[PDB]
Amino acid sequence: KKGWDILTKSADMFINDLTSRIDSGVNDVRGFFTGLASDLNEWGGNVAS
Amino acid sequence: KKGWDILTKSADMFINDLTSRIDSGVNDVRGFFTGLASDLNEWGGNVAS
Repeated sequence: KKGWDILTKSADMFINDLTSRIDSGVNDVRGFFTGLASDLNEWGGNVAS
Repeated sequence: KKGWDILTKSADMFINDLTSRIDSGVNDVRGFFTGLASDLNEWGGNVAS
C-alpha cells in the first residue's frame, strides 16, 4: 500500500490540471466583462468629451 | 491490493474535477462581481466627463 501511491500521484494531478483547464471559464468572462467595460468607458468617455 | 485503487481514486477525482465548474468555470463569486466593480469606473469616467 506504501509502494504504489505514485500511480495516483499521476491520476489526481491530471485532475488538478483539469481544474486549470476549467479555470478558462472564469478568466474568459472576467476578461470579457472588463474588456466590454473598457470599450464602453472608451466610446462613452470619448463621445461624451 | 496496491494498484486496485488506481482506476477508482480517479473515480473520486472525476467530480473533484467537474465541481471545478463552480470553483473555476462559472465561479459567479468572481465572474460577474469583477464586472460590477468595473461598472463603477464606467459610471465614474462618464460622470466625471
